[PDB]
Amino acid sequence: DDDTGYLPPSQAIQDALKKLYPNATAIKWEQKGVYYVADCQADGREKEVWFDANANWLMTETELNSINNLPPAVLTAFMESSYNNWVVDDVVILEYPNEPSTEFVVTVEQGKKVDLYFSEGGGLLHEKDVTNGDDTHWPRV
Repeated sequence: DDDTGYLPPSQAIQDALKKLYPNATAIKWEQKGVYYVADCQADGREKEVWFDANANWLMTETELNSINNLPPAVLTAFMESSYNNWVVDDVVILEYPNEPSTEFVVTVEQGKKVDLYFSEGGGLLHEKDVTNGDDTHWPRV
């Protein structure tokens, strides 16, 4: 909005989204720091698609409904983990232009809140405490 001096994205950024995600609909844009973020629906899922000022794609976050939307190796890894008993608060996919190019993030709580980052093959890449402050996901660069 006018209150934060929002400027709409350049046509190049908009075109970059259309190329990456031709099926994207319900597109709304926002500025965050040095990024533009498209909140949209694509391929049946809610997504947030991040671009830099050069109209280069840096990350997509996709909302998943539950652990049952995780691929087999990832669901298995979660259910084998020390956190298998914890309450699940959210499940998302993070995709990036560099490796590891896909992370599945399961947010669990048992007093403390923890984001569990899994590789596609079911390996635990990160356990990040998100009990306080920013529990949101930003690009790597």
